Amino acid sequence: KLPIPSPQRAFTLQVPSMYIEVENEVTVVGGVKLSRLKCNREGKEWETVLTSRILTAAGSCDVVCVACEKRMLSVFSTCGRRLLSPILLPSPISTLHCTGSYVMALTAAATLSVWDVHRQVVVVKEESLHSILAGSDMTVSQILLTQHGIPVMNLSDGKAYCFNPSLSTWNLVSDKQDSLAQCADFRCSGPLAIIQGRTSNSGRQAARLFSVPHVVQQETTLAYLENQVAAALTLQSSHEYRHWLLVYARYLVNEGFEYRLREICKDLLGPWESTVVGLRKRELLKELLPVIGQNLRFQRLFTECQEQLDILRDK
Amino acid sequence: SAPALALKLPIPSPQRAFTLQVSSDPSMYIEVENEVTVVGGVKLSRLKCNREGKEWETVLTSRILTAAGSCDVVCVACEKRMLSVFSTCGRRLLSPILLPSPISTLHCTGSYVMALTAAATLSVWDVHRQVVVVKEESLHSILAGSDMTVSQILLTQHGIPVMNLSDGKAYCFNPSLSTWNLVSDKQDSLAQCADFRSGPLAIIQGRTSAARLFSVPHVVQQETTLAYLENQVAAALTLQSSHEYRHWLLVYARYLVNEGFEYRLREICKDLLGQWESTVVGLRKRELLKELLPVIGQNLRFQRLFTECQEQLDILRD
Amino acid sequence: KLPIPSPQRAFTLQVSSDPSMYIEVENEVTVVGGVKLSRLKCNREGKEWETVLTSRILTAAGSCDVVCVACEKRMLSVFSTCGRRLLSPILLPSPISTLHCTGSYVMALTAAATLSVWDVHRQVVVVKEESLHSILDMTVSQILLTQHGIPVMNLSDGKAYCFNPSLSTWNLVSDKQDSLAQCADFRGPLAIIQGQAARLFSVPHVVQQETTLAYLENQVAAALTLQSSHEYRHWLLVYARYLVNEGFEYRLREICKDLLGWESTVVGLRKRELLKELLPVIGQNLRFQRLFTECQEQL
Repeated sequence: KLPIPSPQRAFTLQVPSMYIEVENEVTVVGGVKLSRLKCNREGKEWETVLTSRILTAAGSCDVVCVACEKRMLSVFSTCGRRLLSPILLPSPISTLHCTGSYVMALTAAATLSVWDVHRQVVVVKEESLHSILAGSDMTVSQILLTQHGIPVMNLSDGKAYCFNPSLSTWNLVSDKQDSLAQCADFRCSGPLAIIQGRTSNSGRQAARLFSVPHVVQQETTLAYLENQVAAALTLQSSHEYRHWLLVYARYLVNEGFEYRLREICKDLLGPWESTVVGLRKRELLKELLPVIGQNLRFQRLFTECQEQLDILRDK
Repeated sequence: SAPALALKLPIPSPQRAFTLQVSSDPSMYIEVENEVTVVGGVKLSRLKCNREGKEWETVLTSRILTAAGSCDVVCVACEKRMLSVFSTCGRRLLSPILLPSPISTLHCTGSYVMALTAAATLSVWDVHRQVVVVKEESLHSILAGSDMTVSQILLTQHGIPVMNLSDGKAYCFNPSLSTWNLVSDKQDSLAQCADFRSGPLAIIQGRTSAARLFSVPHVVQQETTLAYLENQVAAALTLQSSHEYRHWLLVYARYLVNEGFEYRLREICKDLLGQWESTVVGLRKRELLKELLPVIGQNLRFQRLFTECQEQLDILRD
Repeated sequence: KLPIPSPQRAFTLQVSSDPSMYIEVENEVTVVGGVKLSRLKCNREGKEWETVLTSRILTAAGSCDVVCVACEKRMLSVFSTCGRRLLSPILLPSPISTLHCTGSYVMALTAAATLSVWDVHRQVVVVKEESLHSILDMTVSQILLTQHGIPVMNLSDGKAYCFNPSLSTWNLVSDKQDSLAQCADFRGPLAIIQGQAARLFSVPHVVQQETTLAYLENQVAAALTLQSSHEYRHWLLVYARYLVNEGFEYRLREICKDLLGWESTVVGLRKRELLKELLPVIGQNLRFQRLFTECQEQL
């Protein structure tokens, strides 16, 4: 189970200062007991009434949402207009979280839902967290909801899983006890930085291992860098994806891994969806080409892309 | 550890024959005769369909338990948890669909087929587009705490299921949000105290056939009126009922203007005059905003906002 | 329920079949930092790539497009044909049992007999965690995986069910014991899954006509369910010729209306190129001259 917020006479909750006040069953109208939802944001205050008691609340710069007694979920605009019909959840609410126009409800049954209330679509449809934690005695130490409506569970053992909605999977994006980052020898703001944590302030070049042949450290470094690219992808973190894609590409250039390099260049050139995490794949290519060019070994690859880019410019 | 007892939806009994009036406007009768012959060891059941004196028929390889039909489709549910869907003139449209549990009831509206199973799951398919609309949603959430019944069941012309419960509550399933949504509630209705100036929502509510409050200050009646009208607008959107959405949005905007709800009507106008869909519920939003600006202009406090909206709108000569 | 592969020190598996594509796994070979590494190696034609993983590989699978591995702690990783990790490791809800890959389609069947299919090229799920308790009381047999990512399960009772991703359903596309094929009288993956009729002495001709109708309509719908495009063309036009020859006018007109115009394509073919191909079979019957005429609508 999960702790269910107990009924109260009234309460206040904070969240860019803005807060929520709730007063339950303050008045009666046509036989219907009313509960009040007040939102104090900057200078302006809005309010509204609901026909059942408010158990918990959450809000963002765009959205206020409220979990009420009869397993009901209501969502209101930045200025207090009801956005959606009340949502019946299959289990009593445990916690609510909002990020932008994304609303996340975690129920007492340990299931997790995420809606995009601006677009009026589900993002994460009732994902059990048993399916993650399994027979292991772990604990979801934290839970974050990104600006894309992507949930991330930081577990007690150092592993972080985030749900990919298009793949409909939980995906490992950090494992502090099996990280390859200290081994990784190659030439902060976003989500991936925050989840992994060692992104506090540590961009130090790593040392060559005295313990293993060079090829082992090369493969550890490859694997680490491809993990970072992949992870920024599943997290849909556009800026982090660009950063790691460029670092990885530089490493491929400097170590001479031609097949992986040509492969990503082909994928970024197309002949296919022209975008990844909302970036133009060919603009990403065009950003990599100078790095490719600084190594004479790839002069033809650099040239091929460049020429195939110019032909693309001439519609 | 299983419950000693768990209610289920009932499964139609095997019958040798039955007929069923499945059509109204184009009146349509369906006849079923089960296990009437054998070919190659395979026992066959017959399905017959009568529409306006024209008659088609076909055979199935298992007993037909129940059936439904519209102007567009006829579908049958059979033992071994199979569902088959046939065109208006009798052609099988899709492979037999394996249901997760035995059928209980079938409904059709246009090309939408809805199956409610013994396990109390609900499915809706658009057989014209051949896409699932509602994927095996448990009815447990809606039924827990009820009196074990559902008074009425609608499948709207956009394939949305609506459950009207005896306690006055109606829940519809929204396919995009993927939620059960409360779109009506006669007991907790704010409608009787709301003071302001054929569709699905109209049917679900008892409303197709207000006083000043003495006990509370005027602001409370305004807030109940606002909550009610927002509920109506949201309910119409959830039902994807376009005429009713436009109607309630227009009443709601008139109210916001009358009582001077500045920030709410600002928000609504910004949304209607725009990552932005030009459409809601199959309507051109800017057209609706144009249908507002009369009402908004009718008030002095919103002169600036009417001017700005007719401005950026008239900038559509470009 | 289903069996889990047991840990090994090393193993090899031929995966693809276009060239000899071999895969070699060496579990926990070296330690970088405190991290034990397992090696993944892939040989295809003359080319060898490799990479490391941080947990032990339990089984592998692959195709001309991808190699994927299932590891301990219920993890699933996917790599390009150059050894590049394509996706973050995927947490399976239950330990793996088997893996299949067809092109860029990856299918996991876990020990809890739940089945999943991902399109790793487009990065979308095809089949999201489908239990086989429902589709299975008989036991299972061969599991196929088509080139559009459709799962197909042949069961021990002769029935095959394939999972349509759009309808999100299990659909019956073959049933040997109840097959209407032996008695039907008319003159890709569906062939593979399924495997002149005498006239019947024991039933009236109308029963064999309806059985033949239902069989052909089943074949059309099964090809359309399997997304097998050439089999759909074939069976549509065999069925259409049965309709023409036997005089079933309303089914025929209906097919023409649909193919005329509304979605403009079917199973990746132009719905009007099909009307073009079956206008002449309509034309060889005098009774349907008007229909062959009424379809002369061009533009």
